[PDB]
Amino acid sequence: VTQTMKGLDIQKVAGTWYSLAMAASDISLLDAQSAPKRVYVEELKPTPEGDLEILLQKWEGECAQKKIIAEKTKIPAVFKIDNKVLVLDTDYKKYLLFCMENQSLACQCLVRTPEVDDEALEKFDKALKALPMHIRLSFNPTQLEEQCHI
Amino acid sequence: VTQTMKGLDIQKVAGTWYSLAMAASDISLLDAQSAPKRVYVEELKPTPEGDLEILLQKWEGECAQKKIIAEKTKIPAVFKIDNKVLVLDTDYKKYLLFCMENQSLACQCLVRTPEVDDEALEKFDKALKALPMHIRLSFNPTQLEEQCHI
Ligand SMILES: CCCCCCCCCC(=O)O
Ligand SMILES: CCCCCCCCCC(=O)O
Repeated sequence: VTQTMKGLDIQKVAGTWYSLAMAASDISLLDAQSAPKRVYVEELKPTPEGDLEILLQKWEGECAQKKIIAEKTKIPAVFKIDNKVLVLDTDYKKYLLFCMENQSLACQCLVRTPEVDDEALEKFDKALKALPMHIRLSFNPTQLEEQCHI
Repeated sequence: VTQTMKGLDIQKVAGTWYSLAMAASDISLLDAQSAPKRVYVEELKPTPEGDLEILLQKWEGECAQKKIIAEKTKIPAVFKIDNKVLVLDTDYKKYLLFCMENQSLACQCLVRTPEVDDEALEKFDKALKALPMHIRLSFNPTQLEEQCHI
């Protein structure tokens, strides 16, 4: 994965996000509701010290609320977990594209509102032309308003 | 779905095909190995009377061989089953794009050889820009040579 947000302002990505689309390099990373990289983002909480708290949801027969922290690195756009989180692109107000790397790649197109942003899905597809994705999912506005996008 | 192969020669699509990519309007149509529209095409056998026998595989804990017939209609590119099969495009020698319609849409990019044809995946993505797909899958060359793409 050869794409990062130059000049990322991590502060400016705080608050509410929607997992509108997901892609991964193996079907099994996303295929089931229980699939390991099937995580829904609720909110991004950047610490004062420039780390990133992630509020998400994960189905494990329960939609479970889950709080994790991604530690800063020397590169503004890359963070470590427990496995790396890369930020590709964000306009801060509407969309944010990110990938998680073990290679067992998974990327999402986050958006601010429970709507289908065709502009943001274009960029996300463009950012994935380069990657070896074998499963892509997207969620309708109804499903975006529910726990675990049921 | 507003795209059909004008001037389809059904005879010329006979024989060996690979289900390289799949897309559907709901995740549940493709998400599991047991998902209803998760069918792998083996061979296409057009009858003398212009019908289409489909040899496929479907996982139901067994990869099961399955023989079905799609009856001709007034339109060369549309066939009925038991639910319609539409043929979008084929160059006969390398690729064939088709959709199945109940609307619960599912489409595949079939290819002749167990290889990743980037040209055919482009056309297939172009034919799906128009459709309300929420799950896309693709299979590597190894998986194409196995029962049920395991
Ligand atoms: C910059 C936004 C990153 C979103 C982070 C999602 C990471 C989930 C990790 C996990 O699978 O437990
Ligand atoms: C023209 C090629 C069409 C392929 C047909 C695949 C239909 C499978 C129907 C079913 O789900 O049982």
